[PDB]
Amino acid sequence: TLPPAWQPFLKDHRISTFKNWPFLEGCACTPERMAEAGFIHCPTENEPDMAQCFFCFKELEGWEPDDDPIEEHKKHSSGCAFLSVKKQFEELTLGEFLKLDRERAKNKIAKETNNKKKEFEETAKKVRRAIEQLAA
Amino acid sequence: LPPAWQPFLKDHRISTFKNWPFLEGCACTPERMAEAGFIHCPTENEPDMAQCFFCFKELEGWEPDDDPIEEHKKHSSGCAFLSVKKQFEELTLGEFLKLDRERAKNKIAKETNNKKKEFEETAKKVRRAIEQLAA
Ligand SMILES: [Zn+2]
Ligand SMILES: [Zn+2]
Repeated sequence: TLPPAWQPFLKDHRISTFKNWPFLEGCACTPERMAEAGFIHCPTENEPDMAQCFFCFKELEGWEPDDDPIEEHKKHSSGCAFLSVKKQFEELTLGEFLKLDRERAKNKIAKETNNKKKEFEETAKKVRRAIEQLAA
Repeated sequence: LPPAWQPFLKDHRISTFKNWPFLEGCACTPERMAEAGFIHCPTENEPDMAQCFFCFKELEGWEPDDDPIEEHKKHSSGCAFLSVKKQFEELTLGEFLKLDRERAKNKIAKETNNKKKEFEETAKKVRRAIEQLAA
């Protein structure tokens, strides 16, 4: 077993998050194929095909049986470092690895910022709207 | 980096030498004694006691001139650590996992041995006491 906050780094871990995933045998975007691509299942009650790259925290919905999780990812997140990582886990130098666990945590933080933002703008729109209704 | 893999790190091994009656001037310095896997596990009757983080051998009676690597090789020859030539960070995740797998083995080995000694001790106290009854 490895320290919990590092499992995501481990494919079989990822695979294991897809529970009740629907695109299975025959589909191009099976849990397995999602996993080699970096996704983890984050099903919302209102978003049950919700999945994100454990590294570059991008989320994605709208999965069709024909969807290649890889080229999808390079489309919507071209600058994910994971994607340039061509070595299995154990084949990496703790150096190489500790460096990536560094982008991840940085990337993570940059996503919680562009999220606090998006939640600020949202609240502004409602303050604005509300003012206009009180000016008529 | 978690809290069970730290031992694996020189800096953390040094971080463990609290007192350590031996410093500048000595050859048995905290740096050289952590560069051989030691961690300071001081006590009342053992304020200078060290230990391998890997093999677990415990060693007392240190003197300024004592070369920790040597004391280590000549008190534990079967310690994968001593053969580890690469810097932590230049280790493969795989290799690193193999060492950790061996480390936990030795820890088992060591507590098993303890349980034997503890069991035999009791065996003697019990035998003796019973013998005395047949008299
Ligand atoms: Zn990604
Ligand atoms: Zn050792």
